[PDB]
Amino acid sequence: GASHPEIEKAQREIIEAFNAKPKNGINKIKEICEQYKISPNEEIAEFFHQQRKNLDLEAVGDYLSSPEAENQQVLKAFTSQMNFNGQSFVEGLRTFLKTFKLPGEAQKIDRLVQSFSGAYFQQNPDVVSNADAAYLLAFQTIMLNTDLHNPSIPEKNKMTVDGLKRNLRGGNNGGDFDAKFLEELYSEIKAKPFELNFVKTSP
Repeated sequence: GASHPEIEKAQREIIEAFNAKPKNGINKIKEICEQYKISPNEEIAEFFHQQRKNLDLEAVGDYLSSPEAENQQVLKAFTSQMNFNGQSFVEGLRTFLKTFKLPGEAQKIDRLVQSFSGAYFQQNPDVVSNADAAYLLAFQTIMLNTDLHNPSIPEKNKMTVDGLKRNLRGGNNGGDFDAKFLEELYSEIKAKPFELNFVKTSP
């Protein structure tokens, strides 16, 4: 996990530029990558991971959740660089979400979750059948995170493990998810809510 030596040498300029105007900092990375013949997508993704403590996290989240082709490719590279193997599905989703200063936009959050589901699958082809299955599990888990912990909701109205299994029926590429796996998932989210940090009034 390291940036190209030239990016590393120009990090200060890239950081100041990114923080004042994201696209400018990105173009600086792209210009150096062109010069040294390297893939900018992975380079930009690596920079986000490496210089996280120095960047405008809201700007990063916004850039990574954007629909543009370049942005989408950076996100793919960014998420694939994370480790989802040897860490439960719930732990993985928790970590992924905690990485961002989430944008207050459903479409943007959805693109991030989609990126996670894709990466989770590639790293755990034995746990879920495909990306779509991982996405359904993520969606369900997120809905669980909110509903199971809402104080104004009578306990008896909350989804039970039994309910979860019925709701995920045939959601693993036509097949089902192992019952014990779902019981484990339910216990994790129920015992430990997700840590979600969303941006303010203007995302």
